[PDB]
Amino acid sequence: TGVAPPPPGWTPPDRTPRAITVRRLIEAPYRELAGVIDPANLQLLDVSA
Amino acid sequence: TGVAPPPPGWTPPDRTPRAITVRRLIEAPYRELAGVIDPANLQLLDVSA
Repeated sequence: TGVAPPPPGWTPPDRTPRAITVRRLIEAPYRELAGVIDPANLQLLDVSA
Repeated sequence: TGVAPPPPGWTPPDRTPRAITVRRLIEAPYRELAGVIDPANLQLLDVSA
């Protein structure tokens, strides 16, 4: 025959999870602990926490 | 007639909740309270808790 069938099917999504390339680790300063931890528990926190 | 109709219908699931036969009550030791209660509130807990 002359005609040919082209690819178009469903084109499944390519989820295939990849590893994260951009990232970072940090230490939480007192600013967040002040606003996310209640005073009663915060005051008992030692300086080395 | 000669042939007879057999039971098969839908066979509904028998959920019909039953009472629990095996069970127990216990007192939580300090091990779990240490890991589930923050130090600030834990330190204020009396010995009789």
